[PDB]
Amino acid sequence: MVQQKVEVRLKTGLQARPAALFVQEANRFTSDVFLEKDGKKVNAKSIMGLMSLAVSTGTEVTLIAQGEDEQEALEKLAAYVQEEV
Amino acid sequence: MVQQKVEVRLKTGLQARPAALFVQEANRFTSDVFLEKDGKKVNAKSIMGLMSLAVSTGTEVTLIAQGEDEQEALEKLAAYVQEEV
Repeated sequence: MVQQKVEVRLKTGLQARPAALFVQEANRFTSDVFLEKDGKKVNAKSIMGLMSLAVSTGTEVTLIAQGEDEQEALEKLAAYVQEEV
Repeated sequence: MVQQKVEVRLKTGLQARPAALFVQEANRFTSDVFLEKDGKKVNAKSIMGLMSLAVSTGTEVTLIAQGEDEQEALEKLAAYVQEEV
């Protein structure tokens, strides 16, 4: 019989489900999505593109949308990425 | 054409793959696994048990193993949960 306390350190990030919705909102777009962070860059709104890299608490991402349908960018992606209540 | 910077806030935690390995290591056990955190408690090493709740950076978990095969608890789970290099 034994018992000792420990700490957590496992990986941390956005599962594969959230990333699926990320593109869904853009699905109603018509411009172009581009996420730039830590000098790194991904194809755009690709699912595997994000799931490939990783982020942390406090981090940030540069969302760029050029066009008219860019609405979903500021409208949805902004409110969504902000988990507004 | 538009373009504005933003910040990340999406959810954060251990995907469903890591949790699958958590039990794998215990699969070679024979005692009992119990994780207690934030007064909360899960069946034990259940996959859906953890995926159900959530954790954060700096957080901790109380791993309890009572028995002889408790080796995997201190041996593997400790080194694993510590992501030792």
